[PDB]
Amino acid sequence: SMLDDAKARLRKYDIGGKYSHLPYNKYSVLLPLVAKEGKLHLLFTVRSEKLRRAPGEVCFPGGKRDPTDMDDAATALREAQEEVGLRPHQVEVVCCLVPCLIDTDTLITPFVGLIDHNFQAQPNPAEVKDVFLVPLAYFLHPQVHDQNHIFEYTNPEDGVTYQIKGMTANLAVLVAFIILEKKPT
Ligand SMILES: *CC(=O)NC1(c2ccc3c(c2)OCCO3)CCCC1
Repeated sequence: SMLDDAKARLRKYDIGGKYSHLPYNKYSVLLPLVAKEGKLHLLFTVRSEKLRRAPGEVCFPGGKRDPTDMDDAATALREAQEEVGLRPHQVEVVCCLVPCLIDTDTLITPFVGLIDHNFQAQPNPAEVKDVFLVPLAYFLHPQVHDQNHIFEYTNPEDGVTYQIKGMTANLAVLVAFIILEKKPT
């Protein structure tokens, strides 16, 4: 199946807990895969302007680990629930991808999760100004604009254009390569 295939691909890139104990300022993000109209999509947020970290940016759901979190995956899930209403039972965490080192003292750990088809986003306006989907295939042939490289994605449902950049754009490309490379049509 499309989903069994995607999960099988993703598991080959799982680093698991290999980097999880290192003494960093720790953040997790959830890369949420959603199947619609027979294709995979990634779910993104636009962060509220009110935030301290990345205000107004296109980001995956996520945030800073807190003492309650059993592990780095729990961080991702807690933060996704708080931001977009995603409950734990609505997500299957498939793997942990390469972590992203920033600012010399920070480690961001990305988790890919498959999202239940009955999930409907409920954007929390204190955290998120918008929640949107991009087809995963877009990241193989993106519309690039140079400021460094920025992707522009125009939702054909409404004509709205989103700018995706930095680590968020880099992860979206990685996931697209992992899942979509070398497939029969
Ligand atoms: C867009 C994005 O990834 N936002 C998050 C983020 C985490 C950590 C840092 C930054 C953004 O910005 C600068 C360095 O630290 C928000 C919370 C999870 C990811």
